[PDB]
Amino acid sequence: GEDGYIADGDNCTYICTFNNYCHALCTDKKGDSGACDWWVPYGVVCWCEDLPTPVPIRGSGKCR
Repeated sequence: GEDGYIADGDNCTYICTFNNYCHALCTDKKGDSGACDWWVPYGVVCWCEDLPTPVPIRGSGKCR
């Protein structure tokens, strides 16, 4: 559905190093695929492709 940096119910991204890890994380959440983005405004975090709406993605503001 939507592409973006997968996050938890508290507007927080997932830290990573290898693409394999994020792909698993993204796919487990029903995404098409995932990769680890090393240079993001939040650090090294997981990016997902075609992630459904039931699953949140980083939005504007703080992570609490």
